[PDB]
This record gives sequence, structure tokens and C-alpha cells, in this order.
Amino acid sequence: PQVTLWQRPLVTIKIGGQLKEALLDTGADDTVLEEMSLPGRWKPKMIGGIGGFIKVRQYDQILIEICGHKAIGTVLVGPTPVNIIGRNLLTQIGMTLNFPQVTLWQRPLVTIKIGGQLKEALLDTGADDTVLEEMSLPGRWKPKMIGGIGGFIKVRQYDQILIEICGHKAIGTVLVGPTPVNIIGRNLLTQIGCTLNF
Repeated sequence: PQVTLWQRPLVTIKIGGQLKEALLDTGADDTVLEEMSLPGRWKPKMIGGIGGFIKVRQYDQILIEICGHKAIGTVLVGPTPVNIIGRNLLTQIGMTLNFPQVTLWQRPLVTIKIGGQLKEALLDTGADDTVLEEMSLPGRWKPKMIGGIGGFIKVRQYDQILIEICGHKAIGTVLVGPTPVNIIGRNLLTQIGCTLNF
């Protein structure tokens, strides 16, 4: 299956005898699921995201059937606003990004040129918007609140901003604010023709 990014890349998973929908998220190292009944021993853990950190219960060796393919790995269960399948499981079902082809054994980073500055950013299929750490961008901008794993953040919204992603030009809305990592979301990914394959 090859999926485009005009809509959130949602997939049906079966975990612990239960059926759920989850997001194929190349920007997440870990798999994080909403509170659910899982059998076995676990360990408390803390994970960071936009908005901050959340405490999760970690389970190892959990079998998950993602879109009909089986995979075994670590799954985090916690207060996520969405069920996220991270790179730990994505590599197992052979998922790749194509825009070049990129496997997910390492974070999918690219160099972008924006506002005359060079930065590295993460190709993030789980993000609807593009969010960059604080930087010098010209023009008028509007305050906006975006939520994420740790909660929400106020960002400045700039529209019609030119970005050159891995040598591809794209124009769109760019959010500037307190992100821990520069994220290139679906609003720009669909412009450089990014597809997900598994």
C-alpha cells in the first residue's frame, strides 16, 4: 500500500484483542497509545513532545497487527490525544518515505532553506502543520495555539512562506514557536509529493 498525505494516514490495528485506529507517524521514535487494557508487567516512563512531557507505562514484546501485518515491540500507553505508531514499529512492517526513498531506521531529517537560513527538519507524517523553533522570519503573523503530546503551545503563524525542502520549493503556512525539533507537516509534505509505502 502506497498512501498519500492529503488526509491523516490512519490505519486499523489489533492489539490485546482490541481493534483501534492509529496514525502512521514518521516523526515519532516510539509508539504511543491511548489508555487501554493491556496484560502484563510494565514500567513508568516519561516522554517528551510538543507541549511538554507525559508519564507513560511501558510494555515490551507486545504483538500488534498493523494493517494486517504482525509486529512485536515496545508500546507506550498513556494520555496521548491520538494513537501513534512510531518508527520502532514502522521499520518492522517495512515502511519507507518517497518524495528519494527513505527508510525509517533513523529519524528522517532533511535540510531546508527558509528566510535565508539553513536548518534541519523532521519529515513528520503525524503532523498536520509545519512548526519551527523560534527564528527570524519577516512579516505579519498571527498567534495560534496548537496541541501535541505534552499539551498545547502558542505559536506565531506566518502564511505564504517559501521553503526549499531538500531542493524542492514549496509555499505555505509555517508556525514558529517552542518546538523541541523543527517539524515539516502534511501541509508541506503534499507539495513535494511525499508518499508513504509499506
